[PDB]
Amino acid sequence: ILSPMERFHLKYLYVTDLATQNWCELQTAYGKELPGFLVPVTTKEDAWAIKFLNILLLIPTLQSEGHIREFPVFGEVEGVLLVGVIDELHYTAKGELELAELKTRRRPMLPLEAQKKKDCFQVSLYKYIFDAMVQGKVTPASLIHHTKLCLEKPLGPSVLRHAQQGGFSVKSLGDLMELVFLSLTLSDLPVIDILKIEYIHQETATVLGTEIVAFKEKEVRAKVQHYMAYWMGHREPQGVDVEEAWKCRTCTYADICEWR
DNA sequence: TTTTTTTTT
Ligand code: SF4
Repeated sequence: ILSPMERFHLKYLYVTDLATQNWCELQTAYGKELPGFLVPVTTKEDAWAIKFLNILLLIPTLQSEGHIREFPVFGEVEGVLLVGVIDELHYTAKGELELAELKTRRRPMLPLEAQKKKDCFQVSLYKYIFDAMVQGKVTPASLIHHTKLCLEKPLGPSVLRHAQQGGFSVKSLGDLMELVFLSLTLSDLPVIDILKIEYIHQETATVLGTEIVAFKEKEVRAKVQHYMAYWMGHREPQGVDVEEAWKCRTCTYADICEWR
């Protein structure tokens, strides 16, 4: 009678949350039900204000220096707000906007095909959200409705300090959101042309493989439509296929999972 | 709710 978002008290979701769902949807569900395993700010209007201030600083950096790291992304995807952080964004020598996702491994082994499908899906989500932000499909009203940010509340001295040191003078969280929308959509920010995953050995720094994700919008949209169907409560969570039963060996919830 | 990172007889 209650959806998983309501039962787990989740106002939105993380990008990796849907990536774990590609690994095993039921394992992601148990991770939210039983969490016992798995700038100074004590409020959510400031925490989102800091995220906005970083966006307003990384947009001009990317458009001049041509290389930024830790770029926040957010947006509503089939009824659920999705939040994430892109690791790297830079312009190639040819002029393409590339997304670099570095994945370090302790053992020099090639990544499993099951691991790469989870990783290919994660960066595709990053592009799915990024393309929507820079094209005007992510509005401040869309953010308020899902996060329940109170714009009437003033931002604390923690943020106004971090803002005046950056040269910008914030008055309200509302004025900050309107500049973020304008800067994202009116600064010639192109779509992401290349999605590149790289697997690196932690010690020897050996390249364990390079993945250039073949992005297909209709395929990506279809999967999150299916994945969000669980979170909104329109279907029951599903475990791994019988072929991937080796995942249940290293799963924390193997001794309570009735799928197994 | 500050997102994610990384798996493994
Ligand atoms: S035991 Fe297997 S099916 Fe059950 S949650 Fe873990 S990985 Fe998924």
